Amino acid sequence: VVGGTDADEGEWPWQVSLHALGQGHICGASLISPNWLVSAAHCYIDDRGFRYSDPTQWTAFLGLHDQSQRSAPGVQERRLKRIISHPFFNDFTFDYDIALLELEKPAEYSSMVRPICLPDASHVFPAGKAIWVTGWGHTQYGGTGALILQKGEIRVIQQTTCENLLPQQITPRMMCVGFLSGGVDSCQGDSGGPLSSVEADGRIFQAGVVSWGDGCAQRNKPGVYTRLPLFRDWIKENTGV
Ligand SMILES: *SC[C@H](NC(=O)CC[C@H](N)C(=O)O)C(=O)NCC(=O)O
Repeated sequence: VVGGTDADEGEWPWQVSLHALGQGHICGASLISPNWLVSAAHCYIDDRGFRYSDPTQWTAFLGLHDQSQRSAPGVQERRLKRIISHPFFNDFTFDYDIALLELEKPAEYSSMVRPICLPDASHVFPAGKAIWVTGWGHTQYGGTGALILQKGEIRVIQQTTCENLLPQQITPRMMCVGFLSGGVDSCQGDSGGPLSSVEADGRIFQAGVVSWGDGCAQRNKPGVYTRLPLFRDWIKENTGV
């Protein structure tokens, strides 16, 4: 996250860190039930050096604050049983950039570990609404990951404006969130984490999944996120949640 601040300990108890064995933190995810996470499909694609698609290659840390303190009280370590990447994902366009991760043993709910609420299929997160991005990604483009979980406040951008900022790249699964003036944005290593939106009684709902961007925090280049209401039924069908 560029332009953000340190989160308070336990402020985002649905935020999860996904480590690939031997490589440290790669992506984020969100806790949605005792057994399931939501993340981004693009994080789980094999390359010639490493099989990112193989669930046995990963560790999820729940309740984490600081990447240098992964055994702190309240942090839970879990392996993955399965990675379900959306069947329509493609790694060229990044359309359908969403995956479901099945924990190998359930999470234990606590003050540090709590699921995010999922929005119904019909719910609209309106243009202009302030929402939050969180993660351990880079704090400047090309820069370094944060040890401490970061948060940043960003606003939903109108879809036609988003399309025109990133021509021939924005599908209806995507939404731009940020500022035309730049300054606050997601960045490398934030992918897969949740957008958190404060709803009408103060409960937080997941608005989207950190997906991609052109650079980070640049003028006229807000980050791109996968919309969540579109996938509510797909989540139910694949997870029972
Ligand atoms: S909607 C998912 C979360 N709800 C719960 O974990 C219910 C737990 C207890 N029954 C309770 O204390 O009410 C949730 O509300 N997450 C978002 C949030 O803002 O905390």
